[PDB]
Amino acid sequence: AMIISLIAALAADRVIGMENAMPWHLPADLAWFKRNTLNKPVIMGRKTFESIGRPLPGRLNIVISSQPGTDERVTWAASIEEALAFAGNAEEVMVMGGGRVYKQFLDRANRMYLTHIDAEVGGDTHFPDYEPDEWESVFSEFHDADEANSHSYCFEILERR
Repeated sequence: AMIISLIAALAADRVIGMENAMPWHLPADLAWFKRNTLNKPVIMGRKTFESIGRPLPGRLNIVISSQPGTDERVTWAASIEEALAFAGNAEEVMVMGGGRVYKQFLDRANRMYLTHIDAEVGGDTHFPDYEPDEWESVFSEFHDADEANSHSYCFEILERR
């Protein structure tokens, strides 16, 4: 039963365009989990792939697009169903935007990694509405702005309940 994880950085409910390929700010006490994520396929929309400018190394990159693929290094899919099929028997898949992609995956998703960075400027897309009764905040950690953290943020893991 595949873990299907939405990963997004948010300013209120607006999706933030992150410089890092993976849109999270991971707390120090979860840094270990980063090692676990390295082999997990990533699924993203065409514009998100364009913004990164190359594949995330060492893992399957799946890009959803209605247009012909422009990079042999990644796998091109025309729908979220095809994208999941390409993920095969991966234990977990990371879905990383944009807004439309999150909305389309929401029903099938069963985990979210949300980085709430309120002081930043969100982009022109909103993260989809989700039902609070369906989702449990299982882990939440706030860090204040300081000399090593330019923005205060809260990293949250939600799982379906």
